[PDB]
Amino acid sequence: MKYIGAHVSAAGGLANAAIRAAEIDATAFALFTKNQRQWRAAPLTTQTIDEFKAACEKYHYTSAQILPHDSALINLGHPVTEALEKSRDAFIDEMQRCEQLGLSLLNFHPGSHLMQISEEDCLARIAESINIALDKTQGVTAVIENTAGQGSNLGFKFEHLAAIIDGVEDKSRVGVCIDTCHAFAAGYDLRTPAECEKTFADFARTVGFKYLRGMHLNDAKSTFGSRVDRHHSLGEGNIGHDAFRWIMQDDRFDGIPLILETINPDIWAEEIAWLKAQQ
DNA sequence: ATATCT
DNA sequence: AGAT
DNA sequence: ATCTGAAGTAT
Ligand SMILES: [Zn+2]
Ligand SMILES: [Zn+2]
Ligand SMILES: [Zn+2]
Repeated sequence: MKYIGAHVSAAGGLANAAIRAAEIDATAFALFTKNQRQWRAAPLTTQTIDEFKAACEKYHYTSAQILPHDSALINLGHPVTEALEKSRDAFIDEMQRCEQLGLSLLNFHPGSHLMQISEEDCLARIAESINIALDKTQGVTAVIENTAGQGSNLGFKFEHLAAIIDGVEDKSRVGVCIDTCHAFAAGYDLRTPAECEKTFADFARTVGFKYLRGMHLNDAKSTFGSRVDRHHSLGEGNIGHDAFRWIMQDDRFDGIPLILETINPDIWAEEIAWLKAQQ
């Protein structure tokens, strides 16, 4: 059983995310629990929480089918102490909002070294940030998303993900989400079934599927190994439709949120339908 | 710096 | 991308 | 149709 959806808008209230997901016949969904471009947000109200839970129940979205995404401002590997602490506090709040909403997963990008510290140093800070958040919360798994490798963003190599996991104390609450556009942009080919086999065997050897908690299904406007993060609708990008059919036919991607972050929301219902039909 | 993306 |  | 304000890619 596969859970297929998209990162829908939470405008007007978190419950609206569940409503919008149901509208496109999604069996999974992602969302921001607050403005992704602002540091502070009003505390969740009992009404917002209840309406969200009610909507999730009404449309059959269990926590295993929802993959919230954290703010874009957070840098869990920031080289400057003040900024690192600010990011950590915000991440803790993000995890706590998940707790309050009955969610069990939180997808986030690792962090960036900003050319001020070593890769190893940065990865260590990220692992510690996760350890701190896990010590302050319960029931929420920190899901590390791989990245395209733009600028000083880390997490573009599977080895980075493995290194962070190695530094996390409570292995039961850490995992990863693989974004196909990011992987492709970072140099992991997905243009043919054979390349997909190779790329995921690499993932298996380095990270291990036991840690896979979600997928972001995005084609790529950017090119192979370009290290540029630009999404595209399925089949219209440089990856092509083969990779997505392959993923839908592989049982290793069962029981986790498979999230579209494609650029034309007006065809999400159709993209979801197509993905389902590939199984 | 401006526009746009994630 | 969400609030106003 | 403007803020918010990390990090980054083009221009
Ligand atoms: Zn992401
Ligand atoms: Zn993504
Ligand atoms: Zn992306």
